Amino acid sequence: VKPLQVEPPEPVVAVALGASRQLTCRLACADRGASVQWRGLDTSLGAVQSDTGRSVLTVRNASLSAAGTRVCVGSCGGRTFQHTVQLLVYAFPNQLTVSPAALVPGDPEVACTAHKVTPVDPNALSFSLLVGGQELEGAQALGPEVQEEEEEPQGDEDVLFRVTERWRLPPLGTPVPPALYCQATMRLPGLELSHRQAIPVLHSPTSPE
Ligand SMILES: *[C@H]1O[C@H](CO)[C@@H](O)[C@H](O)[C@H]1NC(C)=O
Repeated sequence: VKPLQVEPPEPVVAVALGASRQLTCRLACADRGASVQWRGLDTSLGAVQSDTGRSVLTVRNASLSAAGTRVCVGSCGGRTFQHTVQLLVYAFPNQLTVSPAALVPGDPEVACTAHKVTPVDPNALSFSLLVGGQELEGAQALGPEVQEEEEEPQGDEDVLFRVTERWRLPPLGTPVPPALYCQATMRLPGLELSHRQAIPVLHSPTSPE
């Protein structure tokens, strides 16, 4: 026995903004008084149904308000059990922007900004400058977080973040690569999302042999 179970078990459960997830808390009770309760604050765009798997917590079209700790407490026979789970709501960037859009082997730097993101802290969001399938050696860094304000007519509502990462560029090299790549990776409990965005390297350094 347990005798209180939650499906899924994971202590941390990640859900994409606007998606859905349902947690089923079950209690094996030999007695009459058996009672199950879901708490924390409640919300998410979630609900609670009982008697068809004890009590299921369903988060629908998740919002950032969904995130937070949820607790299922089950009472049975003057005895009480629990299971605590953290809902982690996140938003992977829907666009990646590279400045300059293309790289004449000139030289300066390059910036890559991810749009509409959460979370934005390292350990959960990293950027990479790639040449082929490996990170460009000699590239530096510095990443700024920004908040975005929007809500244009006849549909929806809300606010997220725009993170940019800049890189002072090394010489590059011979033979100049056809393109460099910016990659934004998000690593959450159980998952890893990634976005690779091409940045064309202009085959211009001419003039010699
Ligand atoms: C919940 O909110 C999201 C974004 O604000 C929206 O796309 C979705 O349709 C909403 N769900 C409902 C039932 O309104």
